[PDB]
Amino acid sequence: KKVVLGKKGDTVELTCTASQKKSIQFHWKNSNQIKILGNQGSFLTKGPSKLNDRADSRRSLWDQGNFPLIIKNLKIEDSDTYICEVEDQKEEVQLLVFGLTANSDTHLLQGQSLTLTLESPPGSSPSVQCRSPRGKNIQGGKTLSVSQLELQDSGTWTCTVLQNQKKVEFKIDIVVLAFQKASSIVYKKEGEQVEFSFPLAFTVEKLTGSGELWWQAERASSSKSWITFDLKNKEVSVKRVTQDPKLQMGKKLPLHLTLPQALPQYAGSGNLTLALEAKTGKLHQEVNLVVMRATQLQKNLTCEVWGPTSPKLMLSLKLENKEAKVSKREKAVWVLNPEAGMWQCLLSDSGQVLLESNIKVLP
Repeated sequence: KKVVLGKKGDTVELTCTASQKKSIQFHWKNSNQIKILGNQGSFLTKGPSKLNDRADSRRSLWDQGNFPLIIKNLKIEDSDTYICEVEDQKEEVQLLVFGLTANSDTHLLQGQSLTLTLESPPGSSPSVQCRSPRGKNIQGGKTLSVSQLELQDSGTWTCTVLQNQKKVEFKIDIVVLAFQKASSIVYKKEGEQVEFSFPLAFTVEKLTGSGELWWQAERASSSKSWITFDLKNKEVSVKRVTQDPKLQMGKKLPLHLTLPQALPQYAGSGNLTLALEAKTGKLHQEVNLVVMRATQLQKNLTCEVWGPTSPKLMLSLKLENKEAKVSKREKAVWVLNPEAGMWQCLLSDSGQVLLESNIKVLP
């Protein structure tokens, strides 16, 4: 019969009319033959039933035949078969509520799984199709959880509680805090003052955050090299550590890991781990630095690219004027015997020029 679904605490309207359309007697009673609410002229009445003061009917719409049932603050335990005994007939209506919910709530950063458990009348079965704000028609049973949340899954989802030839949609909001970059990469040359940047997405909250950046310098296994920082609102500050190079950091939230001069030994990978709280987790975002050193020995020259280079790239040295004085696939090429010209060292991959470092020859 009439199988209408509802949401917890939401409300729903049970229909009930008939021919004759005039203000006549009517009475809503649940399968337990208890009278939800009834009438006696304009005077609207209710029953002893648990539903009592949360049920209501529209007296205005009464004149036009409707003897509607409005249930406010939907209690899960409202799931029943109500009957609207109007002028010589009975209307059977089963109202099955539901309630989609995530327990892992407040301040979700990356990865940290999301879980969606469901409430439903003891004896009926749902199915949930959680459509994401972007793609993935993730679906499951009385429960379905999103694995490790990746940025783009931030927003407003739309899970659907299917039950019967009826279905009830649900709008849950899920925002993934995180970095706006995976592997940042900077290509510089022996000297060029290096800068790095990893942004977030504003937020407030109390006593909330600090971590540090770790670096794997090329060859220099001499690790444990780092910089530590504490954050609070639009305030950042180095906890301590740095040492080794003169890395300077900002006072302002949009973090700028600064590297005074791009010296050759400062090339390699790095992980900048951020970890705040309320209900913690730890963000990560990769960092990498490459260096190029164009320097003529004596009357003969050479140049080299250190750091995270690809076994797909090429290096080349030419005097600009004419074409390839030496082309190759490695990080330490040489050009013995150069001629006057403002020479260009080139690091790339495929075609688009990565690193370019100019230098002149004398005779």
